[PDB]
Formats: sequence, C-alpha cells, structure tokens
Amino acid sequence: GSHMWIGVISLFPEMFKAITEFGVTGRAVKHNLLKVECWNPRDFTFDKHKTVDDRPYGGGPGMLMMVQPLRDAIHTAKAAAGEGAKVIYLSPQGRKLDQGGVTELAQNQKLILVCGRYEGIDERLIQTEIDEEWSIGDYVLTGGELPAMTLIDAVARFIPGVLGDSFADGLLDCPHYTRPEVLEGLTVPPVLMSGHHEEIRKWRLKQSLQRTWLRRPELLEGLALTDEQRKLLKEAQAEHNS
Amino acid sequence: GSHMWIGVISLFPEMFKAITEFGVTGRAVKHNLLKVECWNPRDFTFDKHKTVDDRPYGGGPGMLMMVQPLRDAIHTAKAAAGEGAKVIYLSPQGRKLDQGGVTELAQNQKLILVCGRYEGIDERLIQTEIDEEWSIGDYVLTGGELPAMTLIDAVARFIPGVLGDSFADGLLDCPHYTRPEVLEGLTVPPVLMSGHHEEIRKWRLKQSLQRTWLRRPELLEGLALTDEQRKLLKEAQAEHNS
Ligand SMILES: NC(=O)c1ccc(NCc2cccc(O)c2)nc1
Ligand SMILES: NC(=O)c1ccc(NCc2cccc(O)c2)nc1
Repeated sequence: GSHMWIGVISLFPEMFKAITEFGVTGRAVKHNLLKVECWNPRDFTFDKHKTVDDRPYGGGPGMLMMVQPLRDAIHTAKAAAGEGAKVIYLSPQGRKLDQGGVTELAQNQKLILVCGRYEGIDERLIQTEIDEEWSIGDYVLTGGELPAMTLIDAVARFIPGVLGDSFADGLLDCPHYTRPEVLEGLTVPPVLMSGHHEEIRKWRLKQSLQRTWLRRPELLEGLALTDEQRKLLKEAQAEHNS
Repeated sequence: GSHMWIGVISLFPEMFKAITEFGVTGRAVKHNLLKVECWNPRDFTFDKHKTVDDRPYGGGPGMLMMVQPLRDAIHTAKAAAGEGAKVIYLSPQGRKLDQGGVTELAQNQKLILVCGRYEGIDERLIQTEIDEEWSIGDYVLTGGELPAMTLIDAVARFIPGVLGDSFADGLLDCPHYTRPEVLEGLTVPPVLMSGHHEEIRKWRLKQSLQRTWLRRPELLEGLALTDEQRKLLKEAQAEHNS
C-alpha cells in the first residue's frame, strides 16, 4: 500500500534484526509493509583485512569511517533504490527528531539511512552524498545504528496496516489503568468505571493537559488550544491551586 | 571496575542482542564491564496462552501491559539487583534525555529498565515500582526496547575501559576529514595538513562554535563561553557576515 522501503548502510547489519524480527515492526516486514535492506561497507573493501576505518587529517585520538568502502556502499544502495530516495545521515549534529519530523520523514516512500561509527564520516561525503542530517536527541552513542532503528520504528507506525496519539494533538498522554481495581491500596478513578464515554473522554483530555502543563509546560506554549482544551486546562490549574 | 549492571524487563529480550553481541557495547559485555540481564513478563504468566496484555478501564482502542506478570518480573529483577538499583521507565511522558542526563544516569552502578509495549503500563505501577521516568526524545515508538538500548549505549560510553567529546563542552562537533586529499573536487582544509597542533585545535574549536551557532543557537545561550571561545565565535560570525 503505502509500502516503505528503507536502505541501510551499516557495519553491523545484524543489529537491525531487533526491528525486522520482532514485534509490530517485525510483522510489518513479514507482511511486506516495510522493507529494510542493508549494505555493509565491509563488503566493499578490497584489502586483505577488510579495513573500514581511517585516520583523520589533522590528528586526534579518534578514527573516521574510511571513505571508499562507505561511498561505494552508499552508491550501491542508491542504485537499488532507484529514483526519489532521500539519503539521511544520523548524527548528533543533525536536525533534532520530534514527532512532527517523523511525520515529515514518513511521507517518503524510500529512505536510505547511513549509520556512522567511530567519529563519523568525512564532511565531504555529507556534502556530496547526504540529503538530510538528523539527530534522535542530544546525546552521543557508539554508532548510528540505534538512531536509524529508532527512526525506522517511529516512521513505520505511520504506514497504513502496521498498527492494529494524544501526542498527535501535541500533549503528553493521560494515565491509564487496567486490572485489578485496587493495586497496593491505589484505586482506579471512578469515572473510568462509569461507562460514561463523554465524561471519560473529557477526564482523559484534562489529565493530558494537566500532565503536559506540569511536566513539559513549553510544549503547551507551542499549541493553539481548542476552546474545550482551554477550559479543562483552566480547571486542572485551579484544582492544582486548590 | 566501574562495572555497570543493567536489568531489563522486556517482552522481547532478544532485541537486546543488538547491543550485547556487537560493536563497542558487545565488547563491554564480553569483558564484563557491562552486564545486561533480561526478564520477560511472559515467563511470569500462569494462563495457558501466556497473556501479557490487558484492557484499559474506561475503554479505548489500545491495550496495556498486564499488571501481574509485569509486576512479578520487576520484583524478580529488583531481588537480583540487591540494594541501590534505580528503576527507570522509558516513555514519551518522561524526563527528556540529553547528555547531561546520561552523565547523571551513568553514576548508577545498577539500573533496572522497564520496557513498555502497547499503550504502556498501569499508572499505579509507575507510582509503586518506578523511581524515574525518562524519554529519549519527543516521538512515539512501538515499544520501550529501543529507548532502553539507546540509554544503555549512551551510559556505557562513560564506563572506564569501554571506549578505546566536543559535546562534553556543550558544542556540536567540528567537520572531520580523512583520505583522499581531494574528493569530488573538494579539498581538505590546508590547516589540517599543516601539522600545527595549536592552529588545528583552534580551527576545530572555531568550527564547532560556528556550527553550533548556525544549527543550534539555543545550545549556545546555555553556555558560559571561555575567553578563547568568545573570541573564535566572534571571528566566525564576522567571517559569516563577510
Ligand atoms: N544523537 C544521534 O542521533 C546520534 C547519532 C549517531 C551517534 N553516533 C555515531 C556517530 C555519528 C556521527 C558522528 C559521531 O561522533 C558519532 N550517536 C548519536
Ligand atoms: N520517546 C520514548 O522514550 C519512548 C518510550 C517508549 C515508547 N513506546 C512504548 C510506550 C511506553 C509508554 C507509553 C506508550 O504510549 C508507549 N516510545 C517512545
């Protein structure tokens, strides 16, 4: 349908089994809603020791991805993708990922995700081969693989058929409760047992607004609250001030 | 040494092979710098079909983690951990992870990471079993496993012996270059070929400052720049204004 093809360039393709073999994403792959195809720069080496790293000009303690095997792997993935694939490099220097950015990236039918290791890749490859540079958050990991998997999982959720959000309207989720009715002395809010669908809807919305206000008030300033939301937030804030 | 033990509660323990079997984190596990131990709530079920999800009070289209198997798995992990383990729940409602938060979490010798699936876990379990709620970014994934792996990888980097940052001083990284000297017409900055260590250090620092200013200027307002940094940033900005 709105099938997504994702090409991955990675020195550790087997890490991606974590998303292709399990859960909701594993089902998406099995049902051909999502295709994940990996190229390993190690396969594009020609020396005896299959060297995939190289020394940075100017010195320093770190290494970089070696250009030739990585470049060749990228070119091979682009040829497989055909026309219209967006090439993305995951790094801490990239555009910060959030749900709006996920929905933007999900519009692409084809993506190629380049996973850097060591201290990343040559700046000129970013200039010549990469379309967009993205970050999954302001922290440093040992490789771009977990960020690529994170991105794949987040965009997969927008593929029709993959799933069987309060974040959609920009708020944190309300609390949820399941059995038992009492758990270490803590009871389920009676409204959720009432069967009153409208009261339940409004309770949940009010809780989301109150939680967003208390935990992440900057998220609220980015929203144009509806009439109903302005009301429930005012109520939640008044109850908080007792 | 500063060994880290991380207990994981997950319906898909095999996803964690992505960090325990490969790369720098895989080496940390093999060398006993990092221990990752998983408990699967499915193993704590008692019904024939090993049910691990349950219906939310109040209705709605989603499911929650079933309380009893998850609670029992958590209790088992806590007993294994002994004293002083911090229990962390990964969710979009949690404290946003950044490098400072990683360095804080890395101070813990023991962590227990609870991975939610479906629409997450019962709010009362958060109250009774969870010490801290963390998010790896403002986006929604199909489970807490990739966020837990992300957290594990980020904190592992602070374990002595695991690695063989410009982010440390709060800036984006400078560009890096490796062979060849010319790549699709693009040359390496001559300073990096000069062998002049101090000029190279200052170039890199100036590039980091310029890149942080252009891409993420809000990161700069959070810093108390050194004298040297104030100077190189002014220079970079003047060159940008030509
Ligand atoms: N925040 C992220 O999206 C993210 C991405 C990659 C990564 N590590 C690989 C890498 C890649 C580039 C430069 C570099 O120094 C290290 N760590 C975190
Ligand atoms: N941003 C994160 O750290 C993150 C964490 C978990 C997650 N999904 C599992 C889950 C857990 C809780 C509620 C819920 O609705 C879904 N997705 C993203």
